Amino acid sequence: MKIAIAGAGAMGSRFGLMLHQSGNEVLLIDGWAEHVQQIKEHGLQANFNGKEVEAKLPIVLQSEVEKEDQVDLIILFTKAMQLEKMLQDIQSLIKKDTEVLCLLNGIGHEDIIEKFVPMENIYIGNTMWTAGLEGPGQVKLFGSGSVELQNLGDGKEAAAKKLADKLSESGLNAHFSDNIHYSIYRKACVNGTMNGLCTILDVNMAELGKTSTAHKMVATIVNEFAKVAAVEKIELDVPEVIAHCESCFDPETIGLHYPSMYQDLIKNHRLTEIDYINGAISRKGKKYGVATPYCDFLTELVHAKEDSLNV
Amino acid sequence: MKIAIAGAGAMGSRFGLMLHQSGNEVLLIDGWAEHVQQIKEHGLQANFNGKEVEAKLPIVLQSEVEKEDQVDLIILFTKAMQLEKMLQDIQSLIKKDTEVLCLLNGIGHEDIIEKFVPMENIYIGNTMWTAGLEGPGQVKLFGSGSVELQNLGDGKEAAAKKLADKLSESGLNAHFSDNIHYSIYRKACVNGTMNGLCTILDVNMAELGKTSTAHKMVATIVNEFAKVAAVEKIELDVPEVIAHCESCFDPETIGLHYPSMYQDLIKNHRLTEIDYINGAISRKGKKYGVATPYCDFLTELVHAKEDSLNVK
Repeated sequence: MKIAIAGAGAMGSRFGLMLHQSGNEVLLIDGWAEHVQQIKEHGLQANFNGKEVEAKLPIVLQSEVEKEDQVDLIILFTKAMQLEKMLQDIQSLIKKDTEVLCLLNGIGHEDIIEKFVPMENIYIGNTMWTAGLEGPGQVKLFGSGSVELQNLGDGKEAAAKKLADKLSESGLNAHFSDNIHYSIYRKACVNGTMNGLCTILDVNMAELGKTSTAHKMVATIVNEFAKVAAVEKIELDVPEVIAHCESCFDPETIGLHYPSMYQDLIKNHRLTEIDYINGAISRKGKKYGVATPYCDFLTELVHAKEDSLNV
Repeated sequence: MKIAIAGAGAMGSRFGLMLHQSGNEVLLIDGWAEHVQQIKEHGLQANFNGKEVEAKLPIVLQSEVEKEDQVDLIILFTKAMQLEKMLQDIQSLIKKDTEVLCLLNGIGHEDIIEKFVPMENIYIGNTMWTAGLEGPGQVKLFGSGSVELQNLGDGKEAAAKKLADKLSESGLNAHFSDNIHYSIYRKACVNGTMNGLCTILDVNMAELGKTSTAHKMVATIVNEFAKVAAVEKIELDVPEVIAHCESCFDPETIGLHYPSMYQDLIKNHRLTEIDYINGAISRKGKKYGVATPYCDFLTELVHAKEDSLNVK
């Protein structure tokens, strides 16, 4: 395969390195100029379990994707809010049969991706590998992991299984799963409850859990996610998903943490990903005729809070 | 009339005194023990206009009404959060034909009151009188004022007009108005938007108005109020009511002010009246089969914020 790695951070660098080592033709694409320049001049340097390895991986600044060959596969490691811009910047690499594998754990990315490749050529996945970015052009590659992925498109299960096999040839331990839609929805329920509620109430997850109405608010939101998912033939186990959301309240695990959205807005004074979480459910709700008032309101509140902080 | 004044604070004391002077039989009911005892021993003392007057008004602690005669009329001067308890405590004074006049400026009180008297006997009003409570059993009463009131039960306009006449005989300058119920809903829309949103977002009203979504949030909430009001035969002009809510955003007038709910919770670390504003709309919504998710959620959020501040 000719593969483009759209987002050459720690995980993209792992995938790019592993795929390159097995004889694939890889292009790294990244927005961090010092990262790009270091890798151009000296290759990607990695501590791999833990041997010092180098690889001269092709790399381009995402804004300078002019002359490169078109690719068979794009693997996406770009945050939701940067995804459409990345795709716009790299669209010259897309040929008719180019497949896209998303490893972004979020809902509705397909709708952006669909503008650039047909649904039949889009695959969604989760990665359980770890990776660390030590400095520009410098990665440390931890230990063990796996990839699970699924076709979007209808009738593309066989194609998804070949894609998995191909990634597995590079040691990525990839597998087909028909459970990826489900797991993305389940994770989004956590992201659609803890993030917005903590951000608006100014509490960590444990303190949210100590409130008298947290269970009601979480349950109501999860039911909205589930109504929308049911339209897409995904039947969430609502009680389990609610319990999974509420497991974040445990101060012994992650409860004392303030969630990523709180870090973005309250700490970093940056715009939140709310439109890609509760907003995505609101958008589907409008399309499907499904009421999502808590997702609507929470989204509206978080935007108001952003505005109030001049973010 | 035999009249009970349920809440003998400054305004209740004015009404009680004025009603007494004109030959009505009045019973004051209050929860402030020192207030009750002072009036028992020395009567109610008032600086009227501005003569030092007194009246040996019957008065009972609210939990101690079992010796008293049943009454023809109860006039309520009790805050929302104390209303159901007051009614529970005084319910032995209620006979079949007892009328209740609420001078609490809020929405949904009728649903609490309805547990004790039928809707046909409930009246709602506003008072524009002033009154000051100087100390236990001591009031100062100055200047002029008026009362406007309305029947809640169908076909009770004539009864409301007589009630107004009766209060006017005691100098209270009372009048029937058919616009009280509407104006109470319109005011509650303001109280159901500015209060909760400012409290949760930590903003004054002007800062709320500067946000991109304030209009949507206000509009959605007002529509919930209006859907519930329509079931009760009150047809709000939604665009006007929305504009009225949004007039609070003006920094040149009231915008720089933090609303009362924000003062209660964020400043005074006290429980809010949220259950008697958005909560009242949520309760009616459940009863009427009308979805009120923003009122539900805002109520839930304000309670969570109370809890997070250890206000419980």
